[PDB]
Amino acid sequence: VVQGTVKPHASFNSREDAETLRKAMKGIGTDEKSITHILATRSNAQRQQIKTDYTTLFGKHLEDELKSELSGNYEAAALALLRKPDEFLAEQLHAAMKGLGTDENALIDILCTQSNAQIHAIKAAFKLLYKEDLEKEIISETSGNFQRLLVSMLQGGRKEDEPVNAAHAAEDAAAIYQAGEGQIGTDESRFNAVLATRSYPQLHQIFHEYSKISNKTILQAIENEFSGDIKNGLLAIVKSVENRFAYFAERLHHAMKGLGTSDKTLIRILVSRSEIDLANIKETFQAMYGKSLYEFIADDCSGDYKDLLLQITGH
Amino acid sequence: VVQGTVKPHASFNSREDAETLRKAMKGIGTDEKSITHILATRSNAQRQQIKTDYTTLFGKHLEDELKSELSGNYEAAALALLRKPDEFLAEQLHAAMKGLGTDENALIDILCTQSNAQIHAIKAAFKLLYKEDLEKEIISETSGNFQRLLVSMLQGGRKEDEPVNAAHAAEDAAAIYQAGEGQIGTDESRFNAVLATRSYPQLHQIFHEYSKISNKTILQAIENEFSGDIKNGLLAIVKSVENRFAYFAERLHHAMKGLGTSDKTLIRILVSRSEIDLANIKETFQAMYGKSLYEFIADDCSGDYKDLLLQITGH
Amino acid sequence: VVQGTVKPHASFNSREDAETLRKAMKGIGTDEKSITHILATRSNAQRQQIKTDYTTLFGKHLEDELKSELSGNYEAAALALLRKPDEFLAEQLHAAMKGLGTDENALIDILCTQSNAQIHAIKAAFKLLYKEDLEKEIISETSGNFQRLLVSMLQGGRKEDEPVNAAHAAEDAAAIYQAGEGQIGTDESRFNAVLATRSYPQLHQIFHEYSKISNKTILQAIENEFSGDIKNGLLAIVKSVENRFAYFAERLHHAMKGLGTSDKTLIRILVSRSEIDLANIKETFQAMYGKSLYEFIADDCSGDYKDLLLQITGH
Amino acid sequence: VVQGTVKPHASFNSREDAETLRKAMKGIGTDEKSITHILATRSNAQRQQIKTDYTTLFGKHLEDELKSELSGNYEAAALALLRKPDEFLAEQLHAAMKGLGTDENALIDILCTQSNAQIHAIKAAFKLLYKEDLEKEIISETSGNFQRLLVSMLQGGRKEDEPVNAAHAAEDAAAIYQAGEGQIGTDESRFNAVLATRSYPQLHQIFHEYSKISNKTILQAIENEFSGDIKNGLLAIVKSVENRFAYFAERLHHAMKGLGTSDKTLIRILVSRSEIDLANIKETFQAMYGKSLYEFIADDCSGDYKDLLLQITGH
Amino acid sequence: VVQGTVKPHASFNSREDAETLRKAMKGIGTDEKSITHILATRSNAQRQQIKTDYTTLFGKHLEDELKSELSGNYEAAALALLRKPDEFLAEQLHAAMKGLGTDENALIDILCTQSNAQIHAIKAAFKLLYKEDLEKEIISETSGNFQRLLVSMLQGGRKEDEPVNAAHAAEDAAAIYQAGEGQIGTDESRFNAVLATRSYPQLHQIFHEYSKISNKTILQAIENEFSGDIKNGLLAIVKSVENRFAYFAERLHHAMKGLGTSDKTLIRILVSRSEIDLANIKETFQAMYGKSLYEFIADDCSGDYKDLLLQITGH
Amino acid sequence: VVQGTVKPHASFNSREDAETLRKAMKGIGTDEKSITHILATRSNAQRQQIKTDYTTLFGKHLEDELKSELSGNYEAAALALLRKPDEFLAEQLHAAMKGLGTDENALIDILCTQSNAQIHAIKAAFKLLYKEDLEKEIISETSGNFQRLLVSMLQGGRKEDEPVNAAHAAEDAAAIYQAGEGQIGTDESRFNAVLATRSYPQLHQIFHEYSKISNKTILQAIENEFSGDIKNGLLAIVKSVENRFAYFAERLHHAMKGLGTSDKTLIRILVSRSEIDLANIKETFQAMYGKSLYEFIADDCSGDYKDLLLQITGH
Ligand SMILES: [Ca+2]
Ligand SMILES: [Ca+2]
Ligand SMILES: [Ca+2]
Ligand SMILES: [Ca+2]
Ligand SMILES: [Ca+2]
Ligand SMILES: [Ca+2]
Ligand SMILES: [Ca+2]
Ligand SMILES: [Ca+2]
Ligand SMILES: [Ca+2]
Ligand SMILES: [Ca+2]
Ligand SMILES: [Ca+2]
Ligand SMILES: [Ca+2]
Ligand SMILES: [Ca+2]
Ligand SMILES: [Ca+2]
Ligand SMILES: [Ca+2]
Ligand SMILES: [Ca+2]
Ligand SMILES: [Ca+2]
Ligand SMILES: [Ca+2]
Ligand SMILES: [Ca+2]
Ligand SMILES: [Ca+2]
Ligand SMILES: [Ca+2]
Ligand SMILES: [Ca+2]
Ligand SMILES: [Ca+2]
Ligand SMILES: [Ca+2]
Repeated sequence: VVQGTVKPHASFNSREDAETLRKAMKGIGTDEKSITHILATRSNAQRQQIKTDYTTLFGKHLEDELKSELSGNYEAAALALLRKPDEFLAEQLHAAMKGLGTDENALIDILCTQSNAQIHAIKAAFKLLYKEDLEKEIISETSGNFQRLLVSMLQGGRKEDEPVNAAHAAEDAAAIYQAGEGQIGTDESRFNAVLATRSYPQLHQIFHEYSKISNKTILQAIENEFSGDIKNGLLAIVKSVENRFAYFAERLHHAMKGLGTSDKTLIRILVSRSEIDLANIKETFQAMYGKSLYEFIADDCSGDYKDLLLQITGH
Repeated sequence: VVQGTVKPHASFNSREDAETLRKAMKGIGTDEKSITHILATRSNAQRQQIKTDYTTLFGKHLEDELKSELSGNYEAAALALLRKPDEFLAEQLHAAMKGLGTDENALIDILCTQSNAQIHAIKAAFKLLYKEDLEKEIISETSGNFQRLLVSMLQGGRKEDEPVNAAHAAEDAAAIYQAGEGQIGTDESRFNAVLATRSYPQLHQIFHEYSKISNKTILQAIENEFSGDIKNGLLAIVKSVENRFAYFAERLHHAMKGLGTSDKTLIRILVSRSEIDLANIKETFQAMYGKSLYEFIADDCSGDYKDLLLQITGH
Repeated sequence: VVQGTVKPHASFNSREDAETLRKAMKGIGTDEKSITHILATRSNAQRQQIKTDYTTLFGKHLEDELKSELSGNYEAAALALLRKPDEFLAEQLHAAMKGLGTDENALIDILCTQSNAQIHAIKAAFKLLYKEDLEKEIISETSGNFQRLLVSMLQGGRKEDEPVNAAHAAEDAAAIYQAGEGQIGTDESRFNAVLATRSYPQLHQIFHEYSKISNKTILQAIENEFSGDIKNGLLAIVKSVENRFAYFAERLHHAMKGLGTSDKTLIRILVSRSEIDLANIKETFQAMYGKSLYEFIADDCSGDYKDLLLQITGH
Repeated sequence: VVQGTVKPHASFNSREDAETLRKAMKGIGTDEKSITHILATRSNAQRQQIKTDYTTLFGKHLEDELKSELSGNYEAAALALLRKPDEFLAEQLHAAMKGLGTDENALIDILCTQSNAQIHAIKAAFKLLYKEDLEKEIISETSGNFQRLLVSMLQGGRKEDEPVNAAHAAEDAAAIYQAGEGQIGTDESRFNAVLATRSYPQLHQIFHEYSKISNKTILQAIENEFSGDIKNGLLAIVKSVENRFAYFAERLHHAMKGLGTSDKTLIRILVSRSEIDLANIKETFQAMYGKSLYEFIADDCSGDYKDLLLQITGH
Repeated sequence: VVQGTVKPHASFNSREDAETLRKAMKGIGTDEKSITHILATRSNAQRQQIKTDYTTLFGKHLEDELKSELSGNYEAAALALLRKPDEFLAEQLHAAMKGLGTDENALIDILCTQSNAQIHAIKAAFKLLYKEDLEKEIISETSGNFQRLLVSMLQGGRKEDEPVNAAHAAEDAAAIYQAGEGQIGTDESRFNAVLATRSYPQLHQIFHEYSKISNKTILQAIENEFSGDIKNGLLAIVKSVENRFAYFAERLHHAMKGLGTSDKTLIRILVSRSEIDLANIKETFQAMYGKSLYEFIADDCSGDYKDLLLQITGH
Repeated sequence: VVQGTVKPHASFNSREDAETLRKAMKGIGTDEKSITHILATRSNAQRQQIKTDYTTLFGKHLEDELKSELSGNYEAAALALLRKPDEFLAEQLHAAMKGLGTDENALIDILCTQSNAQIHAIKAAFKLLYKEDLEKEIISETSGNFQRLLVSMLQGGRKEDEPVNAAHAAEDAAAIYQAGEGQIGTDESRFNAVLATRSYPQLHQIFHEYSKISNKTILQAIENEFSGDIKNGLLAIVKSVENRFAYFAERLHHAMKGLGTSDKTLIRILVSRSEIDLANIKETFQAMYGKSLYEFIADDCSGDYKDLLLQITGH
């Protein structure tokens, strides 16, 4: 079964939890252990009900309160947990795009791994938060082959109900072959077109047909025929169709690798997947990497930052 | 029974009414007695149907036609009567905030005396008429304890289905006591939090428990522990819980007291409550004040302004 | 039966059609015969499915690809066929109003010949496309009696469910008579008022009553009492009530008259009536004018423009 | 000499005056006598320097502080006195137009009595404050002959350097005569045209030429040929050309007449002419009305409101 | 000498002219002969003074009055002549871009034949009229090589003070040769780079160096190496450097060729060059075409449209 | 002397540098060594000249070209170097406030260390880039004492021309003493008010008077009477007045401390002070820290990022 690590607190009362957070912040200092405990043990919908009771009881929004009480990564991870899911991704896209430079990788994690219905919700929430239109913003901040793949992803046009038909999986696998390996350059239109429109079941069957004609896997073929941003965008889709839990277990491992941490990725994957398949992502992490995801966080992170994260994650 | 003073015209024809109003304004002069009569004897829903036939028969809006034929308080009262009810309060709020100064008292009349579903409607009609967000605009034009009470009010978060439970009514009455009378200062958070979230039946029970532990009523305690705008904000909620008809009979009485009139209060309350509980507000007014509301208006107001008001109100 | 000239392609595949249009523009040149054929033999809803698949396969919009491959009227007509129908009218309006001058005649064709629900959709699509409000925009770009008829039109307030009542048809016929013929001036309010509010069935009955009291038809009386823009605005309503097909067969004939063509009218009527009643407009054209519609276009137009138009029209 | 009643404080220090206001609001209560004293004995440019130092010393704007400490008419007058002069009128216009109704009379006081240069500054300050265009807003909120008079005033196109030429003063006086008195109706275009473009010296000479061809004055001729808003509009210009001080002495007298006060007018004229010609408006008031301006305000107004107003006006 | 065909009316009075136009439109009908006369015999700056007096005398804008009195091409030409010159061109770009399709040719006439300082003004007038940014809009409505040449044009970065240096003219001519003729493809960056940055004196020198190394002129080389929009974009710059008057005499000739007229071009070139170099364009027309520009218009055009146009042009 | 580490390239040609950057990116790969070289050895105004020529030569902006060729921290440091100086800071503010959380420290680095003139430019560049108002944005994203210190900073109201007057330096040092050390609480208004308004020379004199009355330095008293955000806000002003170069040397040292780097601080301070006083900040770094700033970067950083940063810094 695919499930996340956060489950709704049983015998929840938003009034009482709003009043416990007010008490945790009252006076000088803050009781972070209380804040961490409430946020990390209520589901996102319960956190949204705590938030309406806090503003009705107190006249101030819980968000504004935390930004004055908290700092740095604990503030960011806490604040992430109160964002309605769709909005959080909508906001993470914004951050990737409108800074100095681009988090190319944040855009791939969010647009390339998504269903049609999720793309339609991330597009809506961005419009609502930012008044601008995301495809118009993606087209302003990206160019070339990469831009084109993210414009495809924003349409929500995959033929998700297309059935596995092996004669066609074979026609497409051959088509991709001629585009890549079968010629000197690469016709990128054919990579983008097939990986953007075919259902995920039908894409699986293509990948298998491709290994019977070629002596490289489709991953190897993209890895050789493509460079940079579009190479990582197209491999994200291949990894999503083959095994989504491994894609994120990978992206998480890389956040924690070497010196320091890429907390931005860490907060983003842990928080977004927490109520969808963070349980599965954890078993795939362990199997691929030796250590547990818990152990990994426990070593790379510190303070309350580390605690909040380790209570979302669980052992 | 709680009822207003304006009941829908039986055998109403908006085409014929639209035609009458054009005839009452044609030429030099205006036939005010005819405008007064159609506007005051039609319910607001009928006046909205008159409004659509006027613009489709004559290609100009009835409002624009009135602003030319009328002046001063008769124009203001006549135009008040044509506004959709939600829009009229959203518009009164705009006028209280975005002038020279603040009509602190219009903002309390509209936000502190409302149910969750009416707050939600006044908020939406505002965003529609003004493109801005009311909670954002109240936060720009107010400060401190009063701003927080109006931010609580705009959430629509009262637990209106909360049942009378005496043990709790008793625990909150005790908590309000310590926050006020039982200490030198005043913890205002406690006052704001209890009056803003409990249901009105549970609040009634609290006020009763408070008098058994204090020798003062909750109104006296507020009157003493608080000043200015928040003192008035908080007593509007207590007065709405105990007797809403008396709150408004009071506010009307003060509009008409002394020299001149506060027509802005007078038009706003008469017109908003005309199809809700103006009958009951009229009986409480006489009971509290000696004179009838009819008689009060007849003395303080003049011309056609006086007649339009006296026809909405009735004897 | 009333029916247009374009019927949905049976065994339609949007993925394959998108692919064929990419193949038709690939390289230097364009294969216009291929574009003409896909556009002219798919219904507008099928063209919208081809659009979503083109953008998901290729990551560029079919519109942007045609603007670069095509030019002049073939670009205009091809692009007109791809617009969602409501949008295409909201766009036409924009073009009439906001240039050097006014295409007075576009505004009448679109606003004066429409049902309540169609007026409400054109109004919506305009607000969506252009963020401004259409009635605010028609009031900025028109004045006087004309402005007033087009504001009436924009209210969607015709009493479409008004039943044929001869006694009343007779009272209004007589009212229009006094306003016009029965007096030196013209009371325009009465011509506007009756033509804007009465159902089309009840209007038919009035035109009949009018010929029994007058020796002139309502057309001749409008033709004489009125000038210019409003004279053409009021005759568009009468012609729509008596015979809509003839209104357009007329408009079309005039587009193709003399030296050159008014392609802007030609593309607009052909394309908006193609799936509603272009077949009926074509019979009425022949009947009124001797030659066929097909024959007329075939003579006044050229290139691929002419072929596209001839395929949408049929023989 | 023409001069106002408010002169710059000699040995002014904005830092000290900012600190004195902070001390007058500190704590419970407010020391209104101290706020009245600084605001009323500092010229408007000194008040703006007090405003910058308050916000740099305490990090809150002075305005926000006074809205919390003050109420009603004292809040409104104290806040009027802190507005930059051009912004105060741009705001007074906004208030006259976008409420329930129109203060027809505020609009004429501001737009009909002004020079080209002032109109151009009220226009600019409005667009700044409100992002909208004043002419576009006057055209939305007014109709007909009055709207045209107000659009004329907003152009800033009076030929102010036009010299007195009696042959033409005579030609125009005659033209005005034929437009009005010399015919049954009124050609308003001629009244509008000559009163809006000719210089004020040349206009004076015209009024004189008129009385030699008519037995009525131009005032009487306007008074009879015109009604309502445009009659008051055109009389404002005539009284501004003949005697501007008397125009305001009149409007002030009427603000204070009868029961109550029209404080809105009262604050508006006293505060806007305080540094221009409130000295002269005061002599003309006494001379026309018997009592002093000071004496009038002292009877019609109360509290601290009356004190502020009595310090701006002087004896 | 380079000069236009409209010269400022000597003994011009804007008040008297504004009055003459009101008289021309008063009543039923319009006196087009009078409007044609004032418009065509006043310079553009005088027309802007007539425009302010008309609005200050009558309270309505001249433009709005002409849209109600006029129709079709006379309305368009008479309104073109009242537009401030910069605005006219910003408005023409808007009309080329934001309709159904693109007038690719309007964009090249305006952007590819301009100085740095004129581009800078057309950019400014667009942002002013439209609130949007012209480069942003040109990037939305165009793609590819063409887009890139128009984004170059909009920078205003031509090195206008660069001096004729034959060694470099020779070096660039050589560079263009290799880009084009000297290879199978075309490196377009090299054509775009040299024709967009070098001064017009230097460019002339290059064209001359080019003919000594090639056997084709740079025109023939562009004509062969390029296609469509970019081919005409690049040839507009070469024809502006060699002879601007011939570029427009050609554009004008094609507006009038065949059946009908392209009035849109005809009004646009005649009105924009009328005070710059229409007299030169007229001598080049005759020289190149046989007939006079006057005689051409006289045959292709009609009504008052034809007259207005023949007055602007002269014999 | 106070000077930065980047000096204008002598014999600079923007056309040739723009061509060099095109060649460095052409094809697959990028020649980062060339890009680093031009960006790091041209002053910012020279970089703006390169930018205009790149877009006029190639029709695409240099920023868009780098985002596609670069990645990570080299992208951000390269793009940082191309921003107009005022825009860069206005962009840094935006990134500090509008993400998940607040970079409290970037806001103090920027707003608390600036002159009046600099604050006024950051305010303008923000409004321009972001259409919003910075003060309004700081007031949205910050609360309490901190917000008030940053609102004071945004006023540009420091009396920079205030002269050192020992009697007053002593009066204020004693006021700060009673506000802090001389009482249990802290009156923060007094710390805010003296630090925000007095000139930097007068402030130095105050700090000296304070140590004669107290036994602790003003830094120790702030360190003890204050907490968090406002403690760091007030200490940045005290460090700015005493020694600006040490404030930054301190901030840089902390960016590079421990595991990882805070690149965002590193790029921000290196880039902003490069042409102002990076030479002095480097001497103060060595003196305070043992190692050179060069040596520090060279250890904490890698790749091309490290090279770019080491070339802007110098040895
Ligand atoms: Ca705390
Ligand atoms: Ca914080
Ligand atoms: Ca290959
Ligand atoms: Ca690590
Ligand atoms: Ca009337
Ligand atoms: Ca009115
Ligand atoms: Ca107490
Ligand atoms: Ca009274
Ligand atoms: Ca092609
Ligand atoms: Ca095209
Ligand atoms: Ca008649
Ligand atoms: Ca024809
Ligand atoms: Ca106080
Ligand atoms: Ca107040
Ligand atoms: Ca008369
Ligand atoms: Ca009075
Ligand atoms: Ca006319
Ligand atoms: Ca027209
Ligand atoms: Ca070639
Ligand atoms: Ca022709
Ligand atoms: Ca490259
Ligand atoms: Ca990148
Ligand atoms: Ca202390
Ligand atoms: Ca480090």
